[PDB]
Amino acid sequence: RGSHMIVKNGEKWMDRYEIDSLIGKGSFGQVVKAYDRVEQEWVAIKIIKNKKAFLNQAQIEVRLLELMNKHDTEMKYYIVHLKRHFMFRNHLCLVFEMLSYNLYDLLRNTNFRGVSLNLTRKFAQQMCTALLFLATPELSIIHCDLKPENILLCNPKRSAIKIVDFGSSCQLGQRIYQYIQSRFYRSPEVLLGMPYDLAIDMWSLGCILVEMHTGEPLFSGANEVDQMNKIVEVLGIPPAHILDQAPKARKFFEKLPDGTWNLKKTKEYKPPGTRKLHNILGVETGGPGGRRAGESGHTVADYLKFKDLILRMLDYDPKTRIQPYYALQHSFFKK
Ligand SMILES: CCCCc1nc2ccc(-c3cc(N)nc(N)c3)nc2n1CCCC
Ligand SMILES: [Cl-]
Repeated sequence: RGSHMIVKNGEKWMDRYEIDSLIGKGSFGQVVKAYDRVEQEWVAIKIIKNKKAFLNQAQIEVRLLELMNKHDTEMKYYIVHLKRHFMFRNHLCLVFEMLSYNLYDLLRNTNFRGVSLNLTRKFAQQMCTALLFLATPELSIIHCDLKPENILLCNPKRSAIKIVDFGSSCQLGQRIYQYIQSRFYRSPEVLLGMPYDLAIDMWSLGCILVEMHTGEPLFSGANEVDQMNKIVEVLGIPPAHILDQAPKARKFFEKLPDGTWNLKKTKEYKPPGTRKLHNILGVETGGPGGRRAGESGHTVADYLKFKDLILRMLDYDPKTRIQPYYALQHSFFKK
């Protein structure tokens, strides 16, 4: 009775999996920790709800994960490994390798004061390599839900990360879901109802990397109008050539007699472009809240390279927004 599978700690499925506990829940269903007796290892089992819409998303996730696993690059190891899938008690079950804390858990463990720029750079370098993998023409996968929660440590005392959850994903040119991206990480082009490509994931990554170092969301909107207003505080009014083509431009902006755009009033924001990323990152003032003052690996030069890469990932124009190959060549990553 209901969407969920009933799970009692202690049960053993198909005399292969011993169920230990429920790690977590989500929109899609349940994740349980279990021991795979034939592979001799812990696995995370994603149990999809018995409902057409969740079954359908999971069936795309299986196809995209099996497509990615076919590739013979080392870059594929930045994406969670789907061991197996099977039907059991009327639920699609996806058997994953067992990973560790998500990046949101990391932030919580720092009490939301942020991780070091040194660890930020290691996460950024791996995420740019994962996005470069996804942009493989034969893949051309848009994750569509990048957020700190969907990026997991492989092991709790190492820097190595992987991306999870391709439930909302599509391939270049597809339009499947009415709304896409988690609101804090949602690109201007999705807010504006414009066509979206792999650049929307680069937008999400920019936002994620700032949060990981400051401890707080860059753009914490409570609704789409609040989201776009918080973006404008930092980045200014979007270019006219974008707003002139945007189906939902008039949800956030008004075009003036001159042909200049500015913000609609809502019916309490800093003037456009005056909440500088330079001051959010504390480039010249000791990093976020001054907390990194003196500390090694937190110099003005380091911060300027970080700021400059983030602003290339947060370009309003998805045609000119930095692409994964060029992001990897950035001075921020030089040894
Ligand atoms: C030790 C604590 C558990 C670590 C872990 N290993 C995981 C492996 C895969 C997935 C996962 C994969 C996909 N494609 N979609 C979702 N939604 C979750 N999730 C994992 N998790 C997180 C637990 C889920 C709350
Ligand atoms: Cl709204």
